[PDB]
Amino acid sequence: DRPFKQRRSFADRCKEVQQIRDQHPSKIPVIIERYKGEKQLPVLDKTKFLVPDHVNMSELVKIIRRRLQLNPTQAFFLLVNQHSMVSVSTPIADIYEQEKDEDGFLYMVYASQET
Ligand SMILES: CCc1ccc2[nH]c(C)c(CC(=O)O)c2c1
Ligand SMILES: CCc1ccc2[nH]c(C)c(CC(=O)O)c2c1
Repeated sequence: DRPFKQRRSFADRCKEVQQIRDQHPSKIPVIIERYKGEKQLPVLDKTKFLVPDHVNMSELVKIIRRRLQLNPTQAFFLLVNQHSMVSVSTPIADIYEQEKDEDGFLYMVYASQET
């Protein structure tokens, strides 16, 4: 229920990113959460994803949409720091350094609006 940062301390989140660097070096550590004020979209089964570093952001948008099992009419947006990723056909590795959190995770939010 509670957001990831309310379930793990800063030090623990950093240690998890370090573990992922050692055990899955070619993956980007990603946290994907439903927007707090979201009414239309369901909650994802899981929140922590290890994304192969060559995957395009625009492809991740399509993957998460499929995982939510929506109907074709439902609006869906996947945002990194409030930037919609739908047309970002750039590898996740290339945005990781600039957009990552201080803990080393890359945080994303999904919603039925882009504000
Ligand atoms: C949503 C996470 C994600 C996104 C894109 C991906 N493309 C491939 C080949 C994998 C395999 C894997 O899970 O390592 C993968 C995982
Ligand atoms: C997360 C910041 C960021 C990183 C890479 C990006 N590449 C493109 C085309 C955009 C604009 C957009 O969001 O449409 C963008 C934004």
